[PDB]
Amino acid sequence: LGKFSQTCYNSAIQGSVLTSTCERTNGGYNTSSIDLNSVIAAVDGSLKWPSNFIEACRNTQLAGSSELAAECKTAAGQFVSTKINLDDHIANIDGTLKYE
Amino acid sequence: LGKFSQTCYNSAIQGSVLTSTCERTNGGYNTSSIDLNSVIAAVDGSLKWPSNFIEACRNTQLAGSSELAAECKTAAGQFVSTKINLDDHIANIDGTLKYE
Ligand code: NA
Ligand code: NA
Ligand code: NA
Ligand code: NA
Repeated sequence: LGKFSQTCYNSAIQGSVLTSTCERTNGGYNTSSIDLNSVIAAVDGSLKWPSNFIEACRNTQLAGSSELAAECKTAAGQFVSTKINLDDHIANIDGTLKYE
Repeated sequence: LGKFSQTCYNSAIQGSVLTSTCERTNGGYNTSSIDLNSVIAAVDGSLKWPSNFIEACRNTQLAGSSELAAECKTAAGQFVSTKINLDDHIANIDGTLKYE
């Protein structure tokens, strides 16, 4: 996976955004950016790649009126029960669900 | 923050997606969805809210050709040095930077 740096140049980071100028298949280049804020996490002082839950969890369900429940895989490899209250961060903003 | 469930109904979870029918300011309702995959993480079997790095880190820089370096806050409250190789997951796809 990855390996952008091998065929890109003029790379820069500002805040959470990576910008680089990269080779196209046909020759020539294109400059683009990617905002990494939501794809890199800071965990106890260490930068980590994301741990999106669907890649580690099964049997997602709504529990009650606001809880997301699932069975998720531990580092040891077993699935354990877990839940999280969606009311912590999901808001009704004038009729539309939004994260805050 | 959050609290959608207080003024929404007919909520459902399928996979990583929450769907609900929520009250608008003017009365009446709107049905919407939100894909939580990238806003909820699975960490060692436990669902957690995101830890986007910019909310915990300072002095982001490009180190060399492909590393993101920063100083990030530990649970204890001190900033420590950390880095992550963007080549792990950022690809040049025909001239455009993409996460994979
Ligand atoms: Na690829
Ligand atoms: Na499943
Ligand atoms: Na709000
Ligand atoms: Na800063």
